[PDB]
Amino acid sequence: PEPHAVLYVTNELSHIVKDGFLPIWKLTGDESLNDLWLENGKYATDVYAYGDVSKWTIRQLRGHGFIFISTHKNVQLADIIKTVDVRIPREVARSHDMKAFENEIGRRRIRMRKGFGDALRNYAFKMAIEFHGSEAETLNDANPRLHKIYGMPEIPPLYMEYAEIGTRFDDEPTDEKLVSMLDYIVYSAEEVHYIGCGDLRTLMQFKKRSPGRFRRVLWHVYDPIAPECSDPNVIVHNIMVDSKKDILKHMNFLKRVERLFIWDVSSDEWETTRFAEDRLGEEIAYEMGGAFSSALIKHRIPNSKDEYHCISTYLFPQPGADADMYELRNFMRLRGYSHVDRHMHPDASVTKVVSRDVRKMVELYHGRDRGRFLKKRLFEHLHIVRKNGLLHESDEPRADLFYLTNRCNMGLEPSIYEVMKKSVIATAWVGRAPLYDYDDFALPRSTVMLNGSYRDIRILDGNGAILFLMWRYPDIVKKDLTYDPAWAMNFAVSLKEPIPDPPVPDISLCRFIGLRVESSVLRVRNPTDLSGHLYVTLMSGAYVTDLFWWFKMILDWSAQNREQKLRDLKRSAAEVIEWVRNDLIAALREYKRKMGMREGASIDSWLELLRHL
Ligand SMILES: Nc1ncnc2c1ncn2[C@@H]1O[C@H](CSCC[C@H](N)C(=O)O)[C@@H](O)[C@H]1O
Ligand SMILES: Nc1ncnc2c1ncn2[C@@H]1O[C@H](CSCC[C@H](N)C(=O)O)[C@@H](O)[C@H]1O
Ligand SMILES: Nc1nc2[nH]cnc2c(=O)[nH]1
Ligand SMILES: Nc1nc2[nH]cnc2c(=O)[nH]1
Repeated sequence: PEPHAVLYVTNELSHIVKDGFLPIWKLTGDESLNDLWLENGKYATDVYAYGDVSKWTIRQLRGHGFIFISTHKNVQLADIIKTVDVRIPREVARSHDMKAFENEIGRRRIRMRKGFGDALRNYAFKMAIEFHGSEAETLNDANPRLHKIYGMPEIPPLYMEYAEIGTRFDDEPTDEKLVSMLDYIVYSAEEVHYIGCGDLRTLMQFKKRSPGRFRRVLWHVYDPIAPECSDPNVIVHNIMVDSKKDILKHMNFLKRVERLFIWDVSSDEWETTRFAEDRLGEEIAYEMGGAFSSALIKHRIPNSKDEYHCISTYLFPQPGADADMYELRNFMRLRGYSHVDRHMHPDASVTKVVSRDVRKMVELYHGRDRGRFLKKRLFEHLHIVRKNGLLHESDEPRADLFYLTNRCNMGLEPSIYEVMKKSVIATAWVGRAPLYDYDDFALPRSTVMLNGSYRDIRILDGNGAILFLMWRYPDIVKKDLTYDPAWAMNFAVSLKEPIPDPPVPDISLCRFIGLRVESSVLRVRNPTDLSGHLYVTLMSGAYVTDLFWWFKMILDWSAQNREQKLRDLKRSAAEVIEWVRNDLIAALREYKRKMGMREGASIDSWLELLRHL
């Protein structure tokens, strides 16, 4: 709604800014701490800034909403040599185009969102087993042998029983069909038996594009014309496969493994031949259910037969395949050890298939300019347990990133807050701006604050949350992190992190940029200073900070003694940007008196906490 970034530019760039429409802030070395706070608070949109910032720390500037823009690689702060957030190209300078400049900021700004989400997700991989609302981004960074990845991803085009097709979706080009094949099927299997591997160029391109999951897999590759492979995890068989026996002998049963069976067999007047090969791969796989978690079989659609049968779980289109390529892939979910619970996918069984509807699929989804989003969706569908986060009761520590306040969850605040009470890390959208390429509804900030904060649950806005993690987990979230503080501030974040001790007033907790303007805006619009501070912060709907920690910092810490309290700030490795019980309860009473029903509990909860503690 109101959070803004300070778009800071270096000197060589400063002149272009002056001729724009956003406001301009000229510093000037000194600037005391309080100067910045009262100056920055005057601005209600994003603002440009230039001049000397070198005596300020990164976290101080981030608490202000600073984004660093320059032609140069970095800027010298008081703390670190900070990597430039937005690097303005030479040609962009220079032609002095104010529009191209701003579009440069904006594009790089959209790219920085990933940095914000990734920092939160990395903390979550360190602290959680369960992941809800997941998609390819989570799978990609997950240890499939430890993490459990759940979600409700957009289901791809499939075929069973049954039938549905389309509807059609817009799509983009991707990798060549056969490496794309490995792309969506390879995720949790430790061992792959690949029959009909060919010349291995396909496998070697997978190694090149995906070093990680290639290396973690043991590859048994079968083909009479297969060349040598000096890769230690590629065991090469020049055997022609006609029975399960050819595969059983290259297995170690005395050790537990998830195995995947991949069949791409084809040969050199008709091709009832091609049919008996596809059927064979399926049959071999079915016989070997119990040893294999899953199978992917080559599936060419016959020309003569209008209907026919096969052994399948799903049949789907192939990403990167040609428009005229009348071939699908047969996914078979089997029994056999697996790091992913795929029980929701029906056991592979005998399936009737009408050529015509399987003919449409090709025509709807294939094409050398299609496949990118198909590939994504196949990947997510095969490898994520379909579960509704709000309805799932868990035994393991869980993470709940970027899904709660998706529009599909509208009007389900109770169960949303129920997640935020127990999640290790959860996010909720609170942004009120009107607010593009993002389809979430906003939770009222004051409600979040009042419901979210517990002894064990830390509740902060996105930027606060990051600054907290910078401070508490220095190599989970580095100081040098490129991210957009305004963006971060569209989210509330809850953390399973104990109140700090001493309960110091760190930036993560206390920024309150714009508070003075907000009190005036409250008074000229809806009228009724430590008590006024609380009443304004809540009533403004502009802030998300942690009440529990804040109440702890106010009473237990602050008086105190100026000297012996910084000291406990030093020490705490904490910084700031600013240098009673009956007052706080007066604020809360005034707040609930201005709005009952629409809140609050909770409120009474904090009220009956302050008058006891
Ligand atoms: N109530 C709910 N339960 C389970 N999944 C949900 C959900 N509401 C939305 N989702 C799903 O969550 C996904 C949001 S994309 C979020 C990606 C991921 N959590 C991350 O860290 O970036 C979408 O696939 C959406 O379908
Ligand atoms: N019974 C069988 N067992 C293993 N491979 C077989 C086979 N019958 C035919 N083949 C092999 O199957 C291959 C099909 S070419 C398949 C393309 C290959 N997977 C690639 O990506 O390059 C042929 O090279 C042929 O040698
Ligand atoms: N900040 C942010 N990061 C992401 N990474 C993946 N998705 C998102 C998102 O929606 N927001
Ligand atoms: N198949 C596949 N699709 C993706 N889309 C985004 N990441 C991936 C991936 O790792 N594999």
